[PDB]
Amino acid sequence: HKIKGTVVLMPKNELNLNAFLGRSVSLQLISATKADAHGKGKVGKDTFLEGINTLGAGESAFNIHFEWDGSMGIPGAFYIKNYMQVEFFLKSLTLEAGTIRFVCNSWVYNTKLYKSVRIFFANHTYVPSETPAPLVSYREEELKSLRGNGTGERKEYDRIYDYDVYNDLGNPDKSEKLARPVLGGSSTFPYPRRGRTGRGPTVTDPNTEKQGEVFYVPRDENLGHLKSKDALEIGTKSLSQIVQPAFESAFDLKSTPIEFHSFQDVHDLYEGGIKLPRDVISTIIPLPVIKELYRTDGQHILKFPQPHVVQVSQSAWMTDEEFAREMIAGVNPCVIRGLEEFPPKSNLDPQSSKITADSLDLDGYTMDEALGSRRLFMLDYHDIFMPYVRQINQLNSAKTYATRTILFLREDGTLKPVAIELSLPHSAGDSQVVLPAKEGVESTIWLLAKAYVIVNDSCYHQLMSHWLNTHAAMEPFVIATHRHLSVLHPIYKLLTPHYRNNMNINALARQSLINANGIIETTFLPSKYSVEMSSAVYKNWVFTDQALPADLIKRGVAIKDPSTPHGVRLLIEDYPYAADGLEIWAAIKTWVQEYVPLYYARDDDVKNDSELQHWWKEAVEKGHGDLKDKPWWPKLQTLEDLVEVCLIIIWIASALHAAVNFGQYPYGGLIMNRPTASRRLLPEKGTPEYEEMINNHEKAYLRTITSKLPTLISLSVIEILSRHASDEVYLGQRDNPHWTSDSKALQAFQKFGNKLKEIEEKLVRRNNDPSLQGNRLGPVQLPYTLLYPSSEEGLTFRGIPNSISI
Ligand SMILES: [Fe+2]
Repeated sequence: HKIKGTVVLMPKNELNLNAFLGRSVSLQLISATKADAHGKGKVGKDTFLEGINTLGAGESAFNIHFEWDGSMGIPGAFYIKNYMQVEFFLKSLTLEAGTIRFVCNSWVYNTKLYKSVRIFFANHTYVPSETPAPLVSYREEELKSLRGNGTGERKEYDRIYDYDVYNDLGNPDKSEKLARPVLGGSSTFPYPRRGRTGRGPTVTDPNTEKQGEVFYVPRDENLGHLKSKDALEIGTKSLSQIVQPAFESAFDLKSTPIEFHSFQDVHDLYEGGIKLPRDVISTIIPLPVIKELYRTDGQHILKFPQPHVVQVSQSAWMTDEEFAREMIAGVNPCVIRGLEEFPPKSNLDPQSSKITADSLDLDGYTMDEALGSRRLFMLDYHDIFMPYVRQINQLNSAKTYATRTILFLREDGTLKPVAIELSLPHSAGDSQVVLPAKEGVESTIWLLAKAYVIVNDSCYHQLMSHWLNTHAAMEPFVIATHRHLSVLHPIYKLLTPHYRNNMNINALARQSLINANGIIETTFLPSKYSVEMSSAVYKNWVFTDQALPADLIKRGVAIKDPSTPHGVRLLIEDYPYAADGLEIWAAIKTWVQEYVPLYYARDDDVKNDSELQHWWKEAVEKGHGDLKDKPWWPKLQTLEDLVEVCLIIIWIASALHAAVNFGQYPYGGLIMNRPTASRRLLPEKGTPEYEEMINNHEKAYLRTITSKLPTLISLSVIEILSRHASDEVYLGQRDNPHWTSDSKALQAFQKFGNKLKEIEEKLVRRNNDPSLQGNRLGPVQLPYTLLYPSSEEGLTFRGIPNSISI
């Protein structure tokens, strides 16, 4: 006669319980088996919360009893109306006697604020052809509400997913100097689309979106947290708007020296800390996320945490071994390419390299031997940076070269830098090779030469490998998924855990990170040209090239070989990011390969899923629309396509992102190791800075790289980005153990979990293998743990999250 239920919810403040009783909250069950005259599932009576059930977290459970006779058949969904003033976070409904589970995880605002009453489905999984008849209209009804109208300013409670270009970064109403090009919607500046906010145009420019205090994301994209400290995405906003101006004020008032004077001054940051004015300390202390980034004395002194790279040797970062090793085991281990001819060539139109083969020490190999056995590699930033060097060098306190670095794979399997080329624009409106050296002024020039390269690499890492390739590239898929795949859909259930916190971090990023005068523009080399440079690189972005084996082959760091376990042979055998990544990759591929056939028996089934098709069509034609005409997009007409798309998406969102994200502070916490900017070119002979370079190599280095003030800001932001929130959900985990009722998916997913821990043991053995020390640890003695699946919270240099979450 009466079905027992239990509602779990969290009050807003966790992210009096009695106030939830009475006629505060009403649920109505919806039948999956018995329909009305129009074929829509029958709806029960308004049923209110009866009492508190006497779990974890800030969660509360409430009892409820539904009238449900045999005429009403089986419940498969429900309506909920919040009559209270304040929104709550709904976790679940559980119906007793099998038991019926509804995983909701959704904010529920006052009923008046919704156009349609909120609906939640049971945890059963269906492709469109398999939805219970009485749930067909409800399902498609919930999708259309999710897509919205494409108009209006989006409000806090809206759950409306739609696309727009990156036209909200510039702030021309404040200043024409803060105008930025629209990125997206043209061939000049192609770019992935982001989540629409509809704030409308600025006064001076109808193409640019006006500023807002809050950058909207659909409501359930903005996760709250039990612990305020875990809202790491918030830290970027407070950094830019509150902390940064406090730092700058500390420098105006002579309270700390404007520049670092020795390397020790930099080591002091994590040691004794830095002395700052009173009001500067009292500013950062109350900030819930920022306060976790430093230690304090209460009144004057702030200290950063000791970066992993310096934890054993404080100077090992300076070695050529470490410089080279970080290209395959560092923060940015995915840019190095095979070089299959000498000298290296450009794809521009003037630009060929001036490095000579004869000048290189290849450990006794000839150049022909090196090329023959594929032992020559390159970090090539020449073509990427040349088109921008003139403009960049026109900025103030910014000077860079377009750099190439030649690498030789030694017999022992380590990388050896053998040349750096530093090029300036050869258009007469205005180009040297540096060889390695251990001693003399030669060694100092080489060291500065290395610094310029890593300035090149830092920018490319932050903006391309990291920002563009993960955050930016992923958002359109998120949007398309909510727009077109029902919460019921198997592929929605597969992919959406890998979108956790993505649109959220990205919105706060557009607001404070990659905006005009934001963190990146005021700390990194290209300044106002930063974001647009990622647009130039997006022109060459290929979705299928993001698949790891494709990536490795494309870069000539691996060849295709069927005889090998993963079907590719590494040309650099102990390439830690690549060797470890292939395990994770393989681990993800098996899971997708097992999950997909559970729901699609043949190619037709993929072709015939109207949701999947509209999804992939919109993701490509709208979401990555500036590239919609490229021939490499998968057609999504077969089983094999579906598997590939899903696998690639899961790869980018979890492992790819983790490998390029969580080494930011561990390697870059020492600014000399990873400078984010260079301020002057090489000193010419007969100049005062030349003598300084002769007489004080440390000062010469510090005067070249990121200034002390922007270092403080840049050190703070990568520290935020490098931390694991205590409520992260890692690869091989789901936030709820009943994410689907399908026992085959559950079991398959559990096998995925087991394989990941097996792999972790394998990586532990790799790190502990003494013969692999050279690449896995190097002179910094820093075990390559960035692709360990598991981690605890904090700055761990390990752990693979499901999604791009920070
Ligand atoms: Fe990130």
